[PDB]
Amino acid sequence: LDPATLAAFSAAFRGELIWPSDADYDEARRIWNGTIDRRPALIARCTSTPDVVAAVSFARKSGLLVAVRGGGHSMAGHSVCDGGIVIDLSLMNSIKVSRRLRRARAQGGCLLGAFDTATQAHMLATPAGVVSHVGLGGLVLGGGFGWLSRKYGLSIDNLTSVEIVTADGGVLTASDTENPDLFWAVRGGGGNFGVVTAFEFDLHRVGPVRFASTYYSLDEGPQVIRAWRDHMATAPDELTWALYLRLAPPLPELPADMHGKPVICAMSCWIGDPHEGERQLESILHAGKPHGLTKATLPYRALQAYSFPGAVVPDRIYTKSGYLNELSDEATDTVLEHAADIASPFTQLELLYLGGAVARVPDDATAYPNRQSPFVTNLAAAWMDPTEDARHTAWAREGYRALAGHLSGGYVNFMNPGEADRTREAYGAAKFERLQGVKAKYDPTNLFRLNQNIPP
Amino acid sequence: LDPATLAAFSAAFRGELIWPSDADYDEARRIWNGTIDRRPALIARCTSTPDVVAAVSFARKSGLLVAVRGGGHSMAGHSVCDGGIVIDLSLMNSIKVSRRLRRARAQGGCLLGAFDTATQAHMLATPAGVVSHVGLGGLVLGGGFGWLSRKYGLSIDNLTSVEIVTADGGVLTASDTENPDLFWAVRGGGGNFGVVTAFEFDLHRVGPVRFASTYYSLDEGPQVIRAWRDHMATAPDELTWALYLRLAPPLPELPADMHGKPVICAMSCWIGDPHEGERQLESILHAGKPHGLTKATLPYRALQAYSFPGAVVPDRIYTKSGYLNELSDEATDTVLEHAADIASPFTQLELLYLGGAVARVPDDATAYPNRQSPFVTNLAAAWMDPTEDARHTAWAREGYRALAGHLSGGYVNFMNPGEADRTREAYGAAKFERLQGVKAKYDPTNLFRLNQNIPP
Ligand SMILES: Cc1cc2nc3c(=O)[nH]c(=O)nc-3n(C[C@H](O)[C@H](O)[C@H](O)COP(=O)(O)OP(=O)(O)OC[C@H]3O[C@@H](n4cnc5c(N)ncnc54)[C@H](O)[C@@H]3O)c2cc1C
Ligand SMILES: Cc1cc2nc3c(=O)[nH]c(=O)nc-3n(C[C@H](O)[C@H](O)[C@H](O)COP(=O)(O)OP(=O)(O)OC[C@H]3O[C@@H](n4cnc5c(N)ncnc54)[C@H](O)[C@@H]3O)c2cc1C
Repeated sequence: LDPATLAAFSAAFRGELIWPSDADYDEARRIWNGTIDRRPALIARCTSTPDVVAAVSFARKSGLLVAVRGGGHSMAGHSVCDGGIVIDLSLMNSIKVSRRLRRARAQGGCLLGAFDTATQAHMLATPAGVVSHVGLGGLVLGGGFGWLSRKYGLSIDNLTSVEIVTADGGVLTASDTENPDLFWAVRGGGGNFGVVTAFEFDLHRVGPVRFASTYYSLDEGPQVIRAWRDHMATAPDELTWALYLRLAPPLPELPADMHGKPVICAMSCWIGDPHEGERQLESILHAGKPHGLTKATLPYRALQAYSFPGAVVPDRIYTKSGYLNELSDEATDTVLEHAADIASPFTQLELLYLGGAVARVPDDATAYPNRQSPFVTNLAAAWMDPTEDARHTAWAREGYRALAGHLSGGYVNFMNPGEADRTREAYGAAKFERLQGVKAKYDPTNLFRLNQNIPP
Repeated sequence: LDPATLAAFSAAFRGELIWPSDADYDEARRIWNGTIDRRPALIARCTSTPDVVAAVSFARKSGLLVAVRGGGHSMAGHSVCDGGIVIDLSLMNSIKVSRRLRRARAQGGCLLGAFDTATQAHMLATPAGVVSHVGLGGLVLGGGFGWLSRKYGLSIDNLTSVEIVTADGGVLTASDTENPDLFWAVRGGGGNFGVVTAFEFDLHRVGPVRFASTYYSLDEGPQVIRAWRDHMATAPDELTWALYLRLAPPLPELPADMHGKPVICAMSCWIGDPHEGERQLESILHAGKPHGLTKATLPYRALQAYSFPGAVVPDRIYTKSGYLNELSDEATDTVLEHAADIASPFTQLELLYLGGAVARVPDDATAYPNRQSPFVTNLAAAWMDPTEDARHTAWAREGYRALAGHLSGGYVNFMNPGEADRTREAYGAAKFERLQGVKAKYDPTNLFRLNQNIPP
């Protein structure tokens, strides 16, 4: 590197630098997808927006390929690079909540659990993903969905402004009143337009949530999935119900004869009055025989921290995903036949139903595509042993292929390292064209290309 | 304020200053105990250790009364002052976790749920309090106990070093090998010796936790509290079992006829294998008839997020607490007599059993007193209506006095605003004297006196 350039970086940088020789280098460069093993030239742990400014500008002048890291959960491995710089936001974790204004201002490196802890100090919340240690940054920039989404929308449907550092080092505010073209693009366009150092969200009062998790035997799979698909077509916004087909975890609530066998783990909640919730959940828990039933009245923060049963983080993952407009009987039989071949205790075949308030937002209103498709299937393979990569990767590949005709589009935040080419078909032609024009305005040199990338 | 010393402050202070004419002043000056209404001259939202140094020194030079604020949970109201400065740490929220080294380094403004989210990304944890939005800062400096304490000790029992800003403006590292007199005092001595900007903890692997919560009618109070007291005297460290006497919350798992009436809310968990946990919890769940039983196998992050049933944060509080070396049958009847007179649905009469690993640490190894007293009673009054302060305060006051023959010592972190006199009783003569000598060395002018104060 150039001494003078690096020294100008060091003169403006207040964060922490991790070099390949430093003690923590090997752990700092690991991301959630362990199949991604890469060695950056430098890890820049920023602690402020001026730190990001200095890091972006240093990267530009130095020609270092830029990775940006929030929570490290990229299913494509985007938050680490070979030979470049990781602009690592993990220390920018602050959240300021106004109870009176039902507002949260959160830094671009927050984990979901930090954000939910801060809003719930005032019994407030806003939609985000279901696993606490996911990063707010990548999740929100891709759109963001979870337990609160049928009632309150995607994360981006509650976003009111961002602070963002663009490729030329400038700092912008983007909102409905200021740079609205950029504000449109960051609501679903990924890290393509710069590093978001602060997000501002509208919040909602969310008291205790009635919640249930239970497991159905695979021989009752047909009636259970068909009951789910039929019920969610007309369900009220307050009800959320998701199916996770997986090997049953060896938990005392489950009969021993089911441990390790494929099952349907059904999780549901009611966002609203808990007594109504209990009535609503009891009315959907008995499409099959509920094994291992857990019912609770939870603070929202505890609902957020619940997923997933077993509380084990896999080392290695591979995902294939898409949306469905309908879940046909043939699609259902295919889901069931492939779930019966799950071989790792960490793998799940996920069936999610969105719709509700997500679908009421006009498709043109944000960069997020596929609001009118209520079904999401995620073949989320996950395992420990690197010698088993091919066996678990094949499971997700063949399940996807056996479903592919029924699938449309794709969530950019469930893309795997090999799906750089699914970008156009994920956004659709109109959105992709609009994204490209924003990119030419704000990142014409494509300095930010470790993402589901939109070339200028 | 002399313009010179202020102008210096701003050249070195990279954080956010809030002044009394600013719109966000009223909200920024509120703390969890809403009975505390104070107007500081300045709120300084620090964002880094250099920010804290600048604020401390500015407050020293300017002669301003110093309040330090982590999570804002001081039951005595210490984290806001009239006419002084608030060194507010809430934006200093970052945590670095090493999975391999089982280490967490957390900034001094962290909330517990942010810390637990970060450690649980790796299936690790270390003891802390039971409500997610409490600050790590004030909790750890007083000792810190919760669900993991019977297995792994107080928070301070897993603390391996701090970075601290002393009253002269200096930055120090204190550990078992570097300034160990200071390290002893900060492990239980509160904010008396300076502002801790980073805490380093040893972590533990904590997988899924079998957990139960249930409610017993006061009709069965005697047999239930006696079973608890007898069982806990010889229980393994892995069992934690606490009683919360309260009005039953209006939740659907409870019969409506019980809503609003005094009950015993018993919460229990097993830190270890969940199949053993299920066997052990069933062994302690039927000393009376359990109502509204919830049993679940939870990730530790969700157990942390669970307390307390109802998910209500009160506006106004008043606490009286102490330790017990024994809970007689007589004491049990008094507790029950006073619990029957609970008025607010947010008040709890808490009966905790510590012991286990907390008691195996030698008394003199930290500044935390009363390790050998296994019982804690906390008369935790909590309510909303500011015209009702006197009736709820009286319940707590009179309940404490009626148990005065059984109660000794006191946790510094449960003291109320009028308990500045309890400090010697709490620490005991010996510990108090040693603390004064560390105080004479490190804060000889008592710049940090908004705490359970140890004069030098
Ligand atoms: C276990 C698990 C559970 C999940 N659950 C859900 C769920 O319930 N709902 C859901 O919608 N998604 C969910 N996701 C997907 C998640 O939205 C994506 O993995 C997302 O990219 C994670 O963001 P991150 O910051 O953790 O990832 P990173 O790998 O840090 O970043 C992801 C991408 O965003 C960019 N980026 C991150 N932060 C910023 C920033 N501040 N500014 C600019 N660019 C940024 C990176 O450069 C990269 O392109 C889950 C993922 C995992 C692994
Ligand atoms: C709802 C609730 C639940 C609780 N549960 C538990 C529990 O399960 N276990 C338990 O042990 N305690 C518990 N507590 C008590 C808690 O430990 C004390 O209230 C503690 O002082 C709170 O710390 P804080 O940073 O949130 O408070 P603050 O009001 O911000 O600070 C309290 C004291 O610590 C000082 N201080 C705070 N941070 C720092 C720092 N970084 N450096 C120096 N001084 C600092 C302040 O000056 C002050 O004297 C609970 C409290 C509440 C209100």
